[PDB]
Amino acid sequence: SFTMRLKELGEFGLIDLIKKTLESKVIGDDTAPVEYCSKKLLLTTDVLNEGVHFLRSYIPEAVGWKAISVNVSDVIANGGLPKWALISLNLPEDLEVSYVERFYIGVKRACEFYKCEVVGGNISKSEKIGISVFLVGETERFVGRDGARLGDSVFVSGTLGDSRAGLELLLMEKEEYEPFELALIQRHLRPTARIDYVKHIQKYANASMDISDGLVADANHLAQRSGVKIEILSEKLPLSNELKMYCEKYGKNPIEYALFGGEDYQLLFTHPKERWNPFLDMTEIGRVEEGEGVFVDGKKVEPKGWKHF
Amino acid sequence: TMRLKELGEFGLIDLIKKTLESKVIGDDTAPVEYCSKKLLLTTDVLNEGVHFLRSYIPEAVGWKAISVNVSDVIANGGLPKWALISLNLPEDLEVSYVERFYIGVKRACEFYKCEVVGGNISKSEKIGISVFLVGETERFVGRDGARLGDSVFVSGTLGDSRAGLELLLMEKEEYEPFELALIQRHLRPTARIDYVKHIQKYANASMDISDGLVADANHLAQRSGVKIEILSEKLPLSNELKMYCEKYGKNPIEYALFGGEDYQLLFTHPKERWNPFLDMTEIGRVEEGEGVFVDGKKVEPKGWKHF
Ligand SMILES: Nc1ncnc2c1ncn2[C@@H]1O[C@H](COP(=O)(O)OP(=O)(O)CP(=O)(O)O)[C@@H](O)[C@H]1O
Ligand SMILES: Nc1ncnc2c1ncn2[C@@H]1O[C@H](COP(=O)(O)OP(=O)(O)CP(=O)(O)O)[C@@H](O)[C@H]1O
Ligand SMILES: Cc1ncc(C[n+]2csc(CCOP(=O)(O)O)c2C)c(N)n1
Ligand SMILES: Cc1ncc(C[n+]2csc(CCOP(=O)(O)O)c2C)c(N)n1
Ligand SMILES: [Mg+2]
Ligand SMILES: [Mg+2]
Ligand SMILES: [Mg+2]
Ligand SMILES: [Mg+2]
Ligand SMILES: [Mg+2]
Ligand SMILES: [Mg+2]
Ligand SMILES: [Mg+2]
Ligand SMILES: [Mg+2]
Ligand SMILES: [Mg+2]
Ligand SMILES: [Mg+2]
Repeated sequence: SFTMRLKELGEFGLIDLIKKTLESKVIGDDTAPVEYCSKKLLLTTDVLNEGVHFLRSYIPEAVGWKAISVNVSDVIANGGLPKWALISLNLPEDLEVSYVERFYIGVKRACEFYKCEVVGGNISKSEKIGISVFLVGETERFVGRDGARLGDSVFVSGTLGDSRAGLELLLMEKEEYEPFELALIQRHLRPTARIDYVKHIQKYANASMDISDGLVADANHLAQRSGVKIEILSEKLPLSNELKMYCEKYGKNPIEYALFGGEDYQLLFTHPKERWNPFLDMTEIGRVEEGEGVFVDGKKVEPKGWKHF
Repeated sequence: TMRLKELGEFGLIDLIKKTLESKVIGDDTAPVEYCSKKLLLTTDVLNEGVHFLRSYIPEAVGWKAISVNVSDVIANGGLPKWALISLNLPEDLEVSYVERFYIGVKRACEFYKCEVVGGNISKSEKIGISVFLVGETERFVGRDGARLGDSVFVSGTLGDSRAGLELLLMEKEEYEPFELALIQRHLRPTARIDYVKHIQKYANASMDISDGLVADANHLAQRSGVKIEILSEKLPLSNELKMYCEKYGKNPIEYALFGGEDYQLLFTHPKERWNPFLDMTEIGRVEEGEGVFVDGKKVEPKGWKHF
């Protein structure tokens, strides 16, 4: 047999093939805009698979919180507010009910914090834990990742690389972790969607999305969709103290974690610096110019990222 | 230490409802108020080795993915509008499989009149298809409003999907014309979007028969607080089923009451409200308080349980 597999096709070839097979024009952003009653509902889905996004050994509460968060992150990144959610679960017959009870308590906590509601879902048995959450968002103004203008400044929220450091910390399987380390582990396990940026993005963002697979990588989605070149400056990337602590203590380059670190779930949006709002952890990292691709310090850059295939 | 298999499917739903302190959870769709009318939210999953096999024709699976979920929307008087697809795919799955799957999905959407606007992807060891569907209705019809004196109706025929399944599991060299018909009804269910209007106007309670009549009748019985009386001799049996039952020495009634995945509707309303143009069949009547009985006796459900 010589017929092509997904491994050979790659995630981006897969995505393009589905879009083309569906002949859909509404698709390529973090959510799917859909007009309704003059307003625009934002639809999005996300999965967390055991062994792929988390391990059964993790604290279920954190996974339930995260299952909602990463999804709220997509709704927020396009300028919308989370409303209703559905959860589709693949659970092994031998799973502890306490794991599921606790998981949902994490779900409840997140929804109460993001102010959305889990109105239903689905159950099915399976070999391993599968968590698929669907989210419905409401928004006055949709903000894709294609409207970036030239000259615009490139801003990110929070700090980067923390999550990748937290994941490596989790893999060490230590019995005890130092306070700064738990902070990082914290960011990987219970990420928090920047739902506090809705107002801002929805009003002053020309283009926006959330960093989920790594800055450099997702930056390419932005550049491509909009049709510009992304000029990023490493020594302007918001780094974390605990991240620097982890890097000092373990011998790694912080920059390396901020450019190619995943699951940070911060935002990536562009707009005129004249629209900057100092009352938010906003951090300009680069500029939108003519050309194509993403340049870190005026250079190539692989890039590296997550990619399932 | 307590596992999911010991809790049971109803127990797991119960626990989730209580833990989420939810009011909406309870029937086929999730009724949501949004600008005059209500939106209907629902999701269904197809897992490899659980709902289908990798050998099955991929376009049929794509179709079923959409149908099974439309079935829940229709079942509550709504119409399909937007769908999202979350896929778990093994790195070795052939590209043609995903392409053919999306063809069956493409045309399922053209048939039901809904568009797929996005979804998700992830590496995985087994194919997993989680569909999210958003539909809309002018009048939500759940499964708690059955009135005493209402007549109990189902659409099409029952027990076909289970037989089609069994035929597939036999892995015969080749099948008879009728065995292909049954295998088809199992591989390619067809949501009853042609009943939307009848449910929306005249049904008091409604739902689709995904796990089996007797088992799903309970949800309705329990949800409406009534007692559902069913008569086996009134259950609609297709000709292909009778032919299959005859040939393998099986009782058609057993397949009608416990056969799953037929995706027909089960709804109640005054007998007079009966619409002869659609293929509905009265099978029982709504009596007073608790239970689901068949020919007098209170048969114990044998529907498909996940736990
Ligand atoms: N993991 C989950 N999280 C939240 N709600 C869930 C859920 N799994 C199931 N539910 C909800 O519980 C209710 C019903 O389960 P029930 O088994 O009677 O039917 P169903 O509507 O799920 C169709 P089917 O059973 O054929 O897949 C639904 O209203 C659904 O939204
Ligand atoms: N199986 C599938 N079917 C249909 N659309 C899909 C899909 N998998 C992904 N998509 C769609 O393709 C587009 C984007 O993929 P992209 O990888 O850039 O981001 P994402 O929105 O999926 C968020 P993240 O990667 O952080 O989960 C989206 O508009 C999404 O709806
Ligand atoms: C067990 C385990 N191994 C590795 C990682 C790293 N990781 C996995 S998926 C992902 C991006 C997810 O988003 P999406 O699903 O949208 O691709 C990242 C950074 C992890 N979290 N857990
Ligand atoms: C390999 C294999 N073994 C058995 C069956 C039968 N079956 C599985 S799930 C189900 C109900 C599904 O709806 P839900 O997922 O809502 O429970 C039925 C009738 C099958 N299709 N494939
Ligand atoms: Mg994203
Ligand atoms: Mg995802
Ligand atoms: Mg996402
Ligand atoms: Mg990704
Ligand atoms: Mg990406
Ligand atoms: Mg149902
Ligand atoms: Mg289901
Ligand atoms: Mg269903
Ligand atoms: Mg079921
Ligand atoms: Mg059921």
